[PDB]
Amino acid sequence: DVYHDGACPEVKPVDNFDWSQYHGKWWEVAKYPSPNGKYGKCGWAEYTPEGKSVKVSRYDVIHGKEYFMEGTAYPVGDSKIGKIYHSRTVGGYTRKTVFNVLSTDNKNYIIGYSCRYDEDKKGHWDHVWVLSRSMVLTGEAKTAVENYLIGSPVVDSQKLVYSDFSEAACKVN
Ligand SMILES: O=C(O)c1ccccc1-c1c2ccc(=O)cc-2oc2cc(O)ccc12
Repeated sequence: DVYHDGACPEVKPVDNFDWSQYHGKWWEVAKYPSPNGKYGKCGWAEYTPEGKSVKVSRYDVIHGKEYFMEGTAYPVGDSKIGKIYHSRTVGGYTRKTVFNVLSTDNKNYIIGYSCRYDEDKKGHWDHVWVLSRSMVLTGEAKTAVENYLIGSPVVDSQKLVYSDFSEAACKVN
């Protein structure tokens, strides 16, 4: 997540999201950076049914160590509109965050986005992520993704960090 002044932007989620396709493993090929240098060029997400929700298990190798973050996702309203809640509870503290699917073809890629207000300054914290069923995007999908990131007024495509899944980035020790 990245800081910017002002209110979160207006965003239009996709309206033909297919919730059935929200399963298995997806590689995180691009994302914004995070503060305190805490990121990452080797990461992925796995999705599993948990009642009406999906359990979102995210794995990352950052500076030689494994990090794990789990949470539950479920639609805010109609499952076709990609406006969704992520929920994570640790001890007595739950955080619930609306995120948006900004672009998808429901099978090779998902581009997601979330925004939160800085309770301090008049500003906000943004995050963009790009998931892909293949480690490397190619073809139509790569075209659809580059077009979207380039056309989109919401995404700052120069702040994106790209993952290589290289031997060096993915090594734990
Ligand atoms: O997984 C999280 O930590 C998270 C928390 C709040 C909002 C979004 C996410 C979340 C992601 C956060 C960072 C990131 O690099 C990738 C994320 O991917 C998600 C994918 C989901 O389907 C559903 C949720 C996420």
